[PDB]
Amino acid sequence: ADTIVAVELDTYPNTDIGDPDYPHIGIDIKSVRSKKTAKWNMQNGKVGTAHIIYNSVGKRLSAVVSYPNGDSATVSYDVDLDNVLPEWVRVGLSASTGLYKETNTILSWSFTSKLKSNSTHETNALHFMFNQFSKDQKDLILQGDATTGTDGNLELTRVSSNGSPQGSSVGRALFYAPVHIWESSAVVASFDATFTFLIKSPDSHPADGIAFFISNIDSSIPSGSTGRLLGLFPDAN
Ligand SMILES: CO[C@H]1O[C@H](CO)[C@@H](O)[C@H](O)[C@@H]1O[C@H]1O[C@H](CO)[C@@H](O)[C@H](O)[C@@H]1O
Ligand SMILES: [Ca+2]
Ligand SMILES: [Mn+2]
Repeated sequence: ADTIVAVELDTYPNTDIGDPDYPHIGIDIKSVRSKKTAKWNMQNGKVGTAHIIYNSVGKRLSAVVSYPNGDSATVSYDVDLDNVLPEWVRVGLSASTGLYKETNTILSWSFTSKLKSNSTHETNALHFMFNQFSKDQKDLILQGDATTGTDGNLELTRVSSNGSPQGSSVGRALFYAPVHIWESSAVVASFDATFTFLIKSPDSHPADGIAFFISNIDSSIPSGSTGRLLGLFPDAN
């Protein structure tokens, strides 16, 4: 299977697989069953911002998700990602819907990874920023139902022409270039990601969420990973 590290914005409590009984943000290390969660107020129809931060010094993967009214949720988890991820990864966004649904609209996404080795600024770095997506976004690998639009957005999961999100959808977007996420001689290996998103649902209980994830370079949507598996995992183990 793929190796996945993810920050999930999980809109739908699947309490049978260890979700807390509320929408939550979570840090997922090789399992959809978050190692750490925090209660999250998803604001229907509002634009949220997720920030994900990690560095190999503090070895603490942190995320905050906020809305313009100042509400936010944060989760941090101490983890040495050297021992979790392969040296080379791809980074992406993933989302799903299920029996319940929501738009999983990404309005922007940025990412920075740096490897700072030994001495003065001999550093490798990758940064990308999308504040507008184009219909044919050649530097994104779109998987599943994910599309980019003339509207400038990345719709991770299916949305009708009429703007209605569809159930049973899963989609991801990975940045085209592999990322050298850590390296043995790197004194600091850090990454940061930010994305903004608009989750809107007619459903009184939207589902299923959006994740920022880091995976092996050849990561693909696992079979049967709509709904609670967020397009990240082949099962709920
Ligand atoms: C009730 O459980 C389903 O829906 C929730 C909310 O969307 C998901 O978290 C959960 O994984 C289940 O989704 C599966 O079943 C749905 C139909 O019941 C289907 O639409 C989904 O694609 C998924 O297979
Ligand atoms: Ca869930
Ligand atoms: Mn969860």
